[PDB]
Amino acid sequence: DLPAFWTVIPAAGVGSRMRADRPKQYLDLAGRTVIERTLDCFLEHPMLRGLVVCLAEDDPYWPGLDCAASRHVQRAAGGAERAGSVLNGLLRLLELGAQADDWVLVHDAARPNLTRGDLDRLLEELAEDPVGGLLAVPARDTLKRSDRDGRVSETIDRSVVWLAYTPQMFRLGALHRALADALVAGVAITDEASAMEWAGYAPKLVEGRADNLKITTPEDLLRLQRSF
Amino acid sequence: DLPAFWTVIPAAGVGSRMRADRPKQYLDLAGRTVIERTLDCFLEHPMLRGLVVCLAEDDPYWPGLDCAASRHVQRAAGGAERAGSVLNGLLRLLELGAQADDWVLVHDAARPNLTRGDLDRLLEELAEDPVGGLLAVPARDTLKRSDRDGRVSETIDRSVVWLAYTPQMFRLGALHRALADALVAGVAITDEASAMEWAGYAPKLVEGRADNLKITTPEDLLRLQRSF
Ligand SMILES: [K+]
Ligand SMILES: [K+]
Repeated sequence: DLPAFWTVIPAAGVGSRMRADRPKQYLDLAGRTVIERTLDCFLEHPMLRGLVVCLAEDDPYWPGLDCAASRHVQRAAGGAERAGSVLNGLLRLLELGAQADDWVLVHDAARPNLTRGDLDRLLEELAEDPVGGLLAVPARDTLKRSDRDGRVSETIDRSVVWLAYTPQMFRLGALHRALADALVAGVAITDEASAMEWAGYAPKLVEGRADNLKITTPEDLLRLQRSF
Repeated sequence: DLPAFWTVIPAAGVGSRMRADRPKQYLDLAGRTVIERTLDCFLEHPMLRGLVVCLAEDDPYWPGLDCAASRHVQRAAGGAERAGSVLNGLLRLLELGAQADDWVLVHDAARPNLTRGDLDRLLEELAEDPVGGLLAVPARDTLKRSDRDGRVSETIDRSVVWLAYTPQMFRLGALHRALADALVAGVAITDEASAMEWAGYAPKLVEGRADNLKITTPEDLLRLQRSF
């Protein structure tokens, strides 16, 4: 029995202007936008309590998508960076009736190839975890550490090294506290796990598929064009 | 003035049989095989002394390629693993007149998108280096170290972490000694740098392009289909 969960998709920091080199979340992926496909990975999950997309209030692409006119997609205002956008997302979840002990999944807007199997794996492996955790994949490339002069100082043992993916799954109140405090503290937050780790907690790694990739170059798009 | 150099392409470990899921080096990349495109990255370099491809003696795909009937492409027998194939490559270079102090570049058969700019950068930055070195790219993904129970123990500082690419450039005699000794010693050799590092030496990292990617899934092929 998978746990109930909320989803937050931080998708803000889009200009007010359309640009010829579009934001990655609005690139075409086999006939639909990246972000539309990302939302498809969650919207029909039977345990989804609600999904919030964090958007610039003047985002010019969003109002043209059918997910902008969906009762199943709620909206929160973007922040100054990902953490503030996620924080606004959590406040929105509380308006929708979320409780402090509810699971929240935060997922990259530009990871449209999340499979139901990986989603369910994350939910089931963390449902009783003390902290939560994240999808991650084993590092397969050879990893070298550089010394001060740009020479190899060691080859890192990559059998203990994992690439951090999303979703990342944490309880609402705990994540809110960690993100808010880390911002005040001046921490260089990357993902939600980085805030939880700064707060002292050790997230659990859950192995996912390597092809749950993030679109960071319009060229990454090519890798996924046959995935749907 | 770029240094003179030999090239070794380890390309062995191909079965005697053709297979429906071809060896990656014989996949089609925009109308030519991967390995043909890889060879194109070296063959017309004015400082190339000679190029050796290490192949299974019964490789069924190679004899159908025009590079199998080229005076500019020499051949060496594959070994039991990459290091032994490279060692056979070095012996072939010596037959072609290579000297122990000549630079040798070893490059992955399935990295067909090496640019002349990266090749020249490697050659010029290492021409006077005491050891040699390798192309490499900064790690961009968030890297987590796992503890014994699969929880995050730390987020690795990735600003000192590099992904090892090829070519890797070392002097012939030194590389021969390192590879041969590392095999006898039972070292888990990955690339040439791993053998040189086992022998004590610190290769120099030379920054290359991230899209000099290795084709490891027929899906990686999609990323490069518009690169030529
Ligand atoms: K955001
Ligand atoms: K080989």
